[PDB]
Amino acid sequence: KSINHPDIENYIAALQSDIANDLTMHYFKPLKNLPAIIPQYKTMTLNGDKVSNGIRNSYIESHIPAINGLSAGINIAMPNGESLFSIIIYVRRVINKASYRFLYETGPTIGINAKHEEVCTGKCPSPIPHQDGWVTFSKERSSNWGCEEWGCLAINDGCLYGSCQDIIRPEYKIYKKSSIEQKDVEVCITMAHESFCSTVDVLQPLISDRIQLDIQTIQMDSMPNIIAVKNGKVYVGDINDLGSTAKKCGSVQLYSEGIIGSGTPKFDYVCHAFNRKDVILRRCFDNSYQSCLLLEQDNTLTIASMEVHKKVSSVGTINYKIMLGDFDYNAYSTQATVTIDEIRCGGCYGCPEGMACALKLSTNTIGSCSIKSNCDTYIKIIAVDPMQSEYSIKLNCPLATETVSVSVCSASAYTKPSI
Amino acid sequence: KSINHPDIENYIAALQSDIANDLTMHYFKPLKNLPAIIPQYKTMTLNGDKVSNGIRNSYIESHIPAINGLSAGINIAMPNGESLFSIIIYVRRVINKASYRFLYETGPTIGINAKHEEVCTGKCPSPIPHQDGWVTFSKERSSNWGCEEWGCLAINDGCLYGSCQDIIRPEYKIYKKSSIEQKDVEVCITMAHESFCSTVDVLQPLISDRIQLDIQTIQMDSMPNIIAVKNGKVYVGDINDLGSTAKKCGSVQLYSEGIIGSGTPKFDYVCHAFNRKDVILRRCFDNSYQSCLLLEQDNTLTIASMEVHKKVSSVGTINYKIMLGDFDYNAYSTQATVTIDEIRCGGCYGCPEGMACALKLSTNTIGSCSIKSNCDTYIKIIAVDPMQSEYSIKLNCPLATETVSVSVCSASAYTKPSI
Amino acid sequence: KSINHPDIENYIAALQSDIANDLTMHYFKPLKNLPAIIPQYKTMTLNGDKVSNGIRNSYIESHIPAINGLSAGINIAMPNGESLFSIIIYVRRVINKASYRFLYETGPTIGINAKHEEVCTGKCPSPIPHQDGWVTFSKERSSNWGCEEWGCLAINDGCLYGSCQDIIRPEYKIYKKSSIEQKDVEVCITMAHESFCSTVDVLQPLISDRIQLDIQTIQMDSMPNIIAVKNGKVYVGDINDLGSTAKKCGSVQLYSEGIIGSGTPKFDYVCHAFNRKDVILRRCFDNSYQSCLLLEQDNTLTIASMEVHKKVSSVGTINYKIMLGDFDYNAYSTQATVTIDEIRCGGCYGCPEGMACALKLSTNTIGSCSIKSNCDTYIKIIAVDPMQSEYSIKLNCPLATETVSVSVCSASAYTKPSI
Ligand SMILES: [Cl-]
Ligand SMILES: [Cl-]
Ligand SMILES: [Cl-]
Ligand SMILES: [Cl-]
Ligand SMILES: [Cl-]
Ligand SMILES: [Cl-]
Ligand SMILES: [Cl-]
Ligand SMILES: [Cl-]
Ligand SMILES: [Cl-]
Ligand SMILES: [Cl-]
Ligand SMILES: [Cl-]
Ligand SMILES: [Cl-]
Ligand SMILES: [K+]
Ligand SMILES: [K+]
Ligand SMILES: [K+]
Ligand code: NA
Ligand code: NA
Ligand code: NA
Ligand code: NA
Ligand code: NA
Ligand code: NA
Ligand code: NA
Ligand code: NA
Ligand code: NA
Ligand code: NA
Ligand code: NA
Ligand code: NA
Repeated sequence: KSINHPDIENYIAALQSDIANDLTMHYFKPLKNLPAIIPQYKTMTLNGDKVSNGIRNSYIESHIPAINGLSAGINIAMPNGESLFSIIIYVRRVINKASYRFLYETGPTIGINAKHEEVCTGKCPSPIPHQDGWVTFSKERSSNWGCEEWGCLAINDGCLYGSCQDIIRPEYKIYKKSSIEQKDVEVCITMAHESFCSTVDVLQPLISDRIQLDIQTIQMDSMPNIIAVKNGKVYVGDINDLGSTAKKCGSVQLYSEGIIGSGTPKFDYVCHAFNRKDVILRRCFDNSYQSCLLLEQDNTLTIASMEVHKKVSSVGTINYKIMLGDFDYNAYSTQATVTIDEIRCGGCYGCPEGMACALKLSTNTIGSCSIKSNCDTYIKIIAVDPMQSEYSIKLNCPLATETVSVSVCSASAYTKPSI
Repeated sequence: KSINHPDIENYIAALQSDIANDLTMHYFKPLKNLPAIIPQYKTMTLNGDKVSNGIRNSYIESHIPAINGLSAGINIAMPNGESLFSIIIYVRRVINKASYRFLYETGPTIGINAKHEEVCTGKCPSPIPHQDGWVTFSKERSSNWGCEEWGCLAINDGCLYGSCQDIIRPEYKIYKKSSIEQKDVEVCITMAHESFCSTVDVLQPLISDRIQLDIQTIQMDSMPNIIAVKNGKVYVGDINDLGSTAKKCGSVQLYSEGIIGSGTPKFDYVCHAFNRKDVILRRCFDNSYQSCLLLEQDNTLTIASMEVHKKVSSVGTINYKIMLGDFDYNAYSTQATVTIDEIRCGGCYGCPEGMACALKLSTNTIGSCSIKSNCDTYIKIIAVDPMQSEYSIKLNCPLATETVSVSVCSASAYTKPSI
Repeated sequence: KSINHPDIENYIAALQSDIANDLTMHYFKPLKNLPAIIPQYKTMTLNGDKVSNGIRNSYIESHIPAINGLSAGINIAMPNGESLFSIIIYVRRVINKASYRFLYETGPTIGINAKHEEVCTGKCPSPIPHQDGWVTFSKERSSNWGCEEWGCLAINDGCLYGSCQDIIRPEYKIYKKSSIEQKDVEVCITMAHESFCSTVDVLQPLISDRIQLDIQTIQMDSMPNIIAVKNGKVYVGDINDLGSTAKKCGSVQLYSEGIIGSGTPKFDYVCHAFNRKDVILRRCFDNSYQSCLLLEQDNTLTIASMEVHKKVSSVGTINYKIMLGDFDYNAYSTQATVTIDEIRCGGCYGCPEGMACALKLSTNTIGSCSIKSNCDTYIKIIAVDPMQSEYSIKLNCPLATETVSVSVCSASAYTKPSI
């Protein structure tokens, strides 16, 4: 009837338009057609106000963990009056990430490249001649009766020497962290069928007229210094840096300029009465590739591409304050509806991959859930997503385990492990 | 006289009963007969209210570090009126923990299991025969005049070969972390002779009608990946993972399926004119057990049982809000009364155990104290407990140290180190 | 005219005097003649009050990251009235630090100290005689025709043995962490030409009548366990602990009591018909010093002196509350004016030092800036200081890089790398 006295519909439309325009003018990005976002988180709130002339301007302040997928609800209502609409504070993305650089490939030794010579008289040359990266071997006093090349009559004299380098079958690629790690956090104001989002970092709070948000955090040091990569999966553990040949994964290293390895060749020889000796070479470098096979896959790490991303729980706290005018505000939340539609587990006890479980999950909302098991877990919370159905986790189950149980939010499921 | 006009006694009894019932109905656990809890912590508070009809409903909000043993006091008073009672927010437990799994035992080499054979003619067999886990050794051309088994006349021919594996005396057990680490935090509402407690984690704030609490935190990565255990004590440092034989602690590994070691045996032999050669074996594997002796004990780690617990300082912040009705609220605290009843220190400078001190402490309260020394310390704060009298700490004191001084809260003590 | 009705000048002087006296009486330290401090940080604020009789006493509460150099502004104004003065909350210092202790020196092998003997008859002695820390070598059956010392006629008998220890040229000094690490945080109340400062730690908030501050934090584990030091610079990576001789940096260790190394000497000998054999010794220990050359310098670490300091981003949150009486309060900030006056970069891609850049920066304020680059960086924020003009950073630039770009706060600069 009148713009003086608006009905509830146009009053709410006006308020949401005002918020949207404020956020957009302060560089929040509008996102549309997002999946369902039904807030799980509610904590205490602080409510306050100031009056200008005779008009009360009230606010609500609260905070939410900087946890991927988590959101909190605020209901907006007329003073001592009816509910109008909801504002959701939604932590749309939390990940840690760092750059990595390629160091070398490794794998088992499958052959030896070798060179050798012998001399009838004189002592072994100093040094033993060799290519860079090749290790040497030699024996003095190699000329003797019954053990002569053709035409040599020297006794307890001469030399047999050479050099060698392993040949490997490449199986793992090894990378080193080549940046500081950093948090990547995006937070959204979610209103009915529209969201307004922005990355947030610790030096620059998000400021609009009605809504302010900031992250409080602490520098993290969560990501591994060296990793090994096989078949798109990230392994961590006892891994040599480039140039180190300690007896652990990656003691033989194939990279752009050649191969690196060390060790004392297993070198001997067999005699002939009037022919060159045969070199018996049973090992060149030491190679501890079997250590690579025992590296543990870290399911929290994924290759983004080099760039690695780590799934993490909380990276801090998002504070927020909402001041719309003369309103009442209250927090709300709802437990998510999650079902574990299926669960398959296979693996073993004390093993590198432990007990690997594939879950199919249904959820009515983007959110974050507690994950529990009768086994030990390698995450405490898992982000759930209507647009993703398949989730995988790694478990550490005792040898005395006949059923694996897993719960996500309030959902439970069990399976007998697939051996 | 009247339930309309209650005296102070029954008014306070009613309010504390109302709180207790609220907390219990919202799944807080009632604890009784706890030791003295006299709060040490006070910071700024936020005070606020709303009136419904004509009744004011006021609150106080504040926060306290998630630190084991720490507590904060809130005094409840009539508006512009007398004090009624106190509510204490008490951080009853903070620890980090993770599961571990057994990898192997190690210790010094005390003998060699060995096998050997010789052949009169021919070259060394390929491969040298051996059991799994045994390393091999061989020498070609072992038959010669003056150096023959009975009936052999071969010259610069034949072979002497064998295999070996160390025997160790087990001294340390080595474990690997086999779960994510997690915080274990319990917080209590402490009123006169009754406490109401609950574990708290980051996804689920503690909600009752009158009192809300939450923890804000960040994922931690505080606990070691590999440890060595001797006599109930946890050591950390240069420790091989299972299957790695780098020259550091644990290069020889005794586990369920056998022993793991590597190296080039120190193998030679002595001749007889018409009898088998004697094998001289001065070393089989390399063994770097002396590195285990230099591992540092980490006094913050304890075996719970595998499960390890770590003592830590802050793991985050506990926020809390209290809204009882029409009251005034103010924070309070009191310095703890701590005495160092005795102190004994023994050790040395640059040593694995450093300077080890046993303290006997008295305290009038569960609490958390700053610990200081003229030496370097391995903790900055220590939890104090009326039910525990003995405390031990590790110090790093310079060679130029003749008296060790230590303070805990306001208490001081000194001793000459016991060498 | 009257002390009843003060002008604005003496009213502001009175209020600032009252604050200064309060802070000083509560053990804040007065600092004078500090560089310009113009606050960059503003987030949401909470405003509140209580009236006593008829006098309103109002407050403002907010928080600021515990970040070195950062500050936040609060403007103090008459109620519905004019601005009076400003209070700045200034995080004057944030660093992490720990003590370290000297382990050993290492560098390349440049010679071998050796001893040897031979015997005409008998087998090699058990053990081979040697000094502590020397490795042994021996060969049985060393006496033969054509290969005898003067007067020996033994055949396939006798022994040649000895011991050896590397000589190195010292290049790096290796230290181990010998304390817990700790935060060192100082915060100031900054008013016109005077600041009031105090260290703050998590157990003890800073309390005065008008202003309270606290730090909320979490235990950090940011600093390396072992480091290598060369020319005042700190290197981190694959570094042996004292007594460990794995094939990585520091496998040969010179310390107070001697040298530590391990390995199988490359030992052989040459014959004479009637003179002692010549010992050919081509290597004693294994030495993996070339690994030290590939260690990465960590520019966030500096030697304070042993004591090491680490530059870090946020270590937590500083909360603060200001209550002066009947005032209005509002937050404010200003973007810093920073210029990159020059930038020089030199280095290479995949290299230990990466791409090293020296910057000359101008700034109108102590502050904290975001640092960005087209290359990868090893810090995300950098503290800027009017009293410091030279800043250096390390970059990880791809082989496909022809111009290095760097921004600090809003300033940008680029250079072609100096190769
Ligand atoms: Cl050589
Ligand atoms: Cl940070
Ligand atoms: Cl190693
Ligand atoms: Cl997982
Ligand atoms: Cl073989
Ligand atoms: Cl002969
Ligand atoms: Cl967390
Ligand atoms: Cl090694
Ligand atoms: Cl300790
Ligand atoms: Cl020996
Ligand atoms: Cl802490
Ligand atoms: Cl840097
Ligand atoms: K002959
Ligand atoms: K003969
Ligand atoms: K002869
Ligand atoms: Na912008
Ligand atoms: Na709702
Ligand atoms: Na012959
Ligand atoms: Na010929
Ligand atoms: Na429950
Ligand atoms: Na009291
Ligand atoms: Na004979
Ligand atoms: Na016989
Ligand atoms: Na004092
Ligand atoms: Na101003
Ligand atoms: Na001769
Ligand atoms: Na002579």
